[PDB]
Amino acid sequence: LSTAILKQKNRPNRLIVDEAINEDNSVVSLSQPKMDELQLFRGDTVLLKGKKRREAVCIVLSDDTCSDEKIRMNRVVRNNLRVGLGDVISIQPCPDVKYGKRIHVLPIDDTVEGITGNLFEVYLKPYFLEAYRPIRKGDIFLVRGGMRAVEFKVVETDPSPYCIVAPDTVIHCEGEPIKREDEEESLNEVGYDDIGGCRKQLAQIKEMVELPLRHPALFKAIGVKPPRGILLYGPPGTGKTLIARAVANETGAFFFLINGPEIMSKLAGESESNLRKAFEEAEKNAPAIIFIDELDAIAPKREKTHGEVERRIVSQLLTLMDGLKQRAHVIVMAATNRPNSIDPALRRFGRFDREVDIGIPDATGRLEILQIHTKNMKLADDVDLEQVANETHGHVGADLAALCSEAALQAIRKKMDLIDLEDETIDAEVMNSLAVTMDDFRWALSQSNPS
Amino acid sequence: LSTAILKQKNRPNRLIVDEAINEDNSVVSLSQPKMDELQLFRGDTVLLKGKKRREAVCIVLSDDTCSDEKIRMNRVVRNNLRVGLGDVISIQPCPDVKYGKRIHVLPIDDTVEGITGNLFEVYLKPYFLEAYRPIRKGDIFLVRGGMRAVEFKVVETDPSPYCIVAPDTVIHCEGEPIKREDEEESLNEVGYDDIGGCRKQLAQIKEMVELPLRHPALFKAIGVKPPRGILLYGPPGTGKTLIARAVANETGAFFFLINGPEIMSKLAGESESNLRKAFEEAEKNAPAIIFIDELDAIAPKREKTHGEVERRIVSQLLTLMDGLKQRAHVIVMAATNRPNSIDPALRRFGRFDREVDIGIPDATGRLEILQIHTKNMKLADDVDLEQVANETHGHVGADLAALCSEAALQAIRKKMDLIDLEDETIDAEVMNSLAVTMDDFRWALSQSNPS
Ligand SMILES: Nc1ncnc2c1ncn2[C@@H]1O[C@H](COP(=O)(O)OP(=O)(O)OP(O)(O)=S)[C@@H](O)[C@H]1O
Ligand SMILES: Nc1ncnc2c1ncn2[C@@H]1O[C@H](COP(=O)(O)OP(=O)(O)OP(O)(O)=S)[C@@H](O)[C@H]1O
Ligand SMILES: [Mg+2]
Ligand SMILES: [Mg+2]
Repeated sequence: LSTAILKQKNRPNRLIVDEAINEDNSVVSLSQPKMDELQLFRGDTVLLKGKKRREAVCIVLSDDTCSDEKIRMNRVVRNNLRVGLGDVISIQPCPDVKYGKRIHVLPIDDTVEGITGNLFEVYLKPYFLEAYRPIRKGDIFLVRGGMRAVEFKVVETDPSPYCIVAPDTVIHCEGEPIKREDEEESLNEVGYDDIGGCRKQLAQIKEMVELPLRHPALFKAIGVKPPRGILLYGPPGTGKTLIARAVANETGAFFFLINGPEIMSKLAGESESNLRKAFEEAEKNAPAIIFIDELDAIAPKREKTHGEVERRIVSQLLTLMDGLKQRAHVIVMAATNRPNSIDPALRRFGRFDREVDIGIPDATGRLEILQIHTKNMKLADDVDLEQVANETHGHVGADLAALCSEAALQAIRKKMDLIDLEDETIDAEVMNSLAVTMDDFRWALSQSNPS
Repeated sequence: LSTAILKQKNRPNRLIVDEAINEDNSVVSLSQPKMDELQLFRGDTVLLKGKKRREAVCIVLSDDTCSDEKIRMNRVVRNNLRVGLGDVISIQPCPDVKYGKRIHVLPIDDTVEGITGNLFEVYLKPYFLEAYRPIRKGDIFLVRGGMRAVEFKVVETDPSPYCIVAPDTVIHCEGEPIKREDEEESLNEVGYDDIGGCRKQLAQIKEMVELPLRHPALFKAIGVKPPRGILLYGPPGTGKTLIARAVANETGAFFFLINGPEIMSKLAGESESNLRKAFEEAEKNAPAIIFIDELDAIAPKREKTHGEVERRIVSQLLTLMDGLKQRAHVIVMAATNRPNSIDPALRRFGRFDREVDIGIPDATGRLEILQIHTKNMKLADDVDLEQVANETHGHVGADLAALCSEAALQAIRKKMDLIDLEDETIDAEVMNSLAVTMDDFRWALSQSNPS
C-alpha cells in the first residue's frame, strides 16, 4: 500500500536474464516478437542497465530458443551488469555510439602470471579485429589466447563512456596489472539487495530522497516543496551505515559522505572547513545527497557540551542547512543511534524534519538478513535458517552477522586437527570439505547476546 | 573440545630435545631412519624453530645412540632456541644459505674482565677457520681460548638474517662489550609459557588474532570476514599486559605497542600524530597486530570527559579503526580494567566487537601461576604450592607474584645476622644456602591482601 514505490512494474523492455547460447562477450539474444515490439533491428548496438547503477553495451541478435520476455547473456555480461540468472534488466536502443579513438585496457593480476610475450598481439588484437565490438568503461572481459584465459578491465575510453572498437581504435595496455582484491572489493559493494528486513524504510528513503532528486517536476507540479533533511535512527547495529553505503552505490545522484568522528578528529577550524567543503561540493555537483553518518558526534545538545569548537560546529551546520535554497536540489541524510541527544534545533522544520525508524527486525526480517549473510557461506543440507530466525528474538543485523561468523569459526574448530597454525599453507582437501552445519549454528546460538 | 587449536599435533619434523654427545655449537644429531624420512643428507644446513619465535642454524649429523623421534643439541643451541630438555622443536631443510660477507660479534661483559690481547686472534679465528659455521643474528655462543670461556653475541649479518662463515667472511668485533643484564632481560622475555590459568583465553586469542593473520585463506574460503578488534578486560593484575608481551614475542605478525598513558603524556596534536604513525606503520608492515594497552586512558566516554584534545583523540581512534579496509590484514588488540568506562562507539560492530575476559583464576589456575613464578626460585622440599594455591581464595596473578616476593624476603630475613648492609659483597656460603621454605610462605600468606 505505502510500499508501492518499490514495486518493479512490467514494461516492454523489462526482461528476465537467461543463460546464453551465443557465448560472445558482445552479444545478447532476444525472441523475434520482442525485437519488433522495441523497434530493434538485428545487430544494433544496445544499452543494458543492471543493478547498482551498472551498464553494458551489447550488440543484439534474434534467438528462437529464447522466450518473449527473456534475454540471453553470458557470465561476462552478467558480471558487468552485477546480475544473476532470473534478475530483471532494462534494454535500451543505442544508435548514439561513436567509433573509438583510444582505449586503455589492463589485465587482472592473478590471471596473468608467467609469460608476457605480448598481451596486445596474443590476446587483444584477435579478440577485436574486424569485430566492431561495443565496450564500456569499467567492463571486465575474458579473452582466450590458445593456452589459457586472461581477464581485462576497460580503464579509459576517448569517446566519453562507451564506444565501438573499430580498426582505427588505438588499443593501449600500458600500466601495472589491476589488482584482483580491488575488483573483488568492487563486487563487494553494497546494494539494496544486501539490506534485509527493511522494505518499509527503503520505500520511505526512495520517496524522500530518490524521487525528488530524479523527478523534481512531480513535486513542483503538484505544488509541494520536497522535504530536505532525512534522519535515520534506531538501536546500534540495525543497518544505518549499510543503508548509507547502499544508497551511495545505488543512486543516480552525486553522493557525499561525512563521518561524524572523521570531522571531530580534525584541527579547530579545519573541521568547519571540511563541512563547508562538503556542502559547496554537493551544491556544485548535480542533484546530490549529503550523508552525515553518526550525526550525534558533530551535533549534540548545545546546552550540554563543554568545548567552544564543539558549539561552533553545531552552529556551522545549522547555517549550512538553511543556506541551501529550494533550487539547490540537495537532500541531507543523517544516521544516529541516539536521536535524543541531538540539538532539537536540527530537528525543526526545514532541517532534519523527517525521520526513518530503522528498528529491530521481526522474525521475517531476520530470515532475510540470514539469507543475505550466508549467500557466500558454504552451508550444509541440515542448516535451517527459518529455525535460526525464530531462535534469535532480540537480534538485530549486526548480531546476526556476528552469529554467522561464530558459526563458521566453530566449523573451523571441528576441522582443527587437520589444520595447524605453523605450516605456510592449509591443505586443499580441508579447504573444500568446509561447510557450516546446523550444529555449528546451535553452538553460535548458545553464545549469542541481546542489544 | 574448543581448546583444539592449542594442541601440538605430531609431525615427521616435530622432535623432542635430548642432550648432545657432539658438543659443537654448530651441530645437531638425529637417528638415521629420521634423516631419510625428512630427506636430509649428512652435513646439510638446517633451520630449527624453538619457543618465542627463536631460531638456530645448524649442520645435521647422524647418531646411533639417538632415538628416532629425538634431536640432540648442546646448551648453546638450546639457549638460542629458548628450550630445555624435553621441549618439542621444528626441523626444516635449509639449502638457501649464502656465504657470509660481513658479521659483527661482541663479547658479553662479565665473561671478558682482564686481558684483551686480541679477541679475534685468541678466540674467534680458531673457532671459525675452515669450519664453515652457520650462524644466525642474535645467537649467543661460547668459545674456549686455552685459559677460559667467553660468550659472544651475533649482532649483525650482511646476508639478511643468517649466513655460512667462510674464510671470505670479514669478522668484526668493534664496539663496547654487550651488557650481561641486556641478554638476561632478553632471556626474561615473555612467552605463552609464562602465562598461567588462562588456557581458554589464550585459545580465543589465537583464534581471533593468530589464525586470521597466518591463514586468511580459511576465513575467505568459508565466506566470513575475520573480526578486527579484540578487547581484553578483567580486574587489575590478572595478566593482560603479560599476555600483550607474550603475543608480541610469540607471533609471526609484526607487532606494534601503544600504551595509553604514553600517548596522553604527549603534546596536543603530537599525540594524534603518533596514533596515525602507529596505524600507518602497522598497515605498511606485513600482517600486523596493534596493541593498545590501557585503552581507557585514551578512549573514555566522550559524554563525560572535559578536554577538547581528549575528545579529539577518541574521534581520531574511531576514524582509524574504520579507516582499515578488510584487505589491510591488521587486527587491533586492546586491554583495560574498566571496560565500562570506554566510549560505547568503540565497542560496536567492526571496532572492538570481540571480548576476552581475563578473569580471576580458580584454585587450579593459581597453582599454574605459582609454578610459573617459582621456576627460578630456590625452594625447599616442604614447600607445597598446592597448599598455597588453596589458601589464596581472592588472589590474582599480581597478588601471587607479590606473595612470592614476600616469601623470599622472609627467607632473606632469616639469614640476616650472617648478612650486613655495610660490606661491599655478600658471603658466598650464605648465597647458596638460600632456600625459600614453607614457613616463609605461611608468613607471606598471613600478610596477603585481596583485589
Ligand atoms: N538490515 C540489515 N540487513 C543486512 N545486514 C545488516 C543489517 N543490519 C546490519 N547488518 C550487518 O551488520 C553490520 C553492521 O551494521 P551497521 O550498518 O554498521 O549498523 P548501524 O545501524 O550503522 O549501527 P550504528 O548505529 O552505527 S552502532 C553491517 O555491515 C551488516 O553486515
Ligand atoms: N595469569 C597470570 N599468569 C602468570 N603471571 C601473572 C598472571 N597475572 C599476573 N601475573 C604476574 O603479575 C604481573 C602483573 O600483571 P599484569 O600483566 O601487569 O596485569 P594486568 O592485567 O596488565 O593489570 P592492569 O589491568 O594493567 S592493572 C605480571 O608481570 C606477572 O608476573
Ligand atoms: Mg552505523
Ligand atoms: Mg596491565
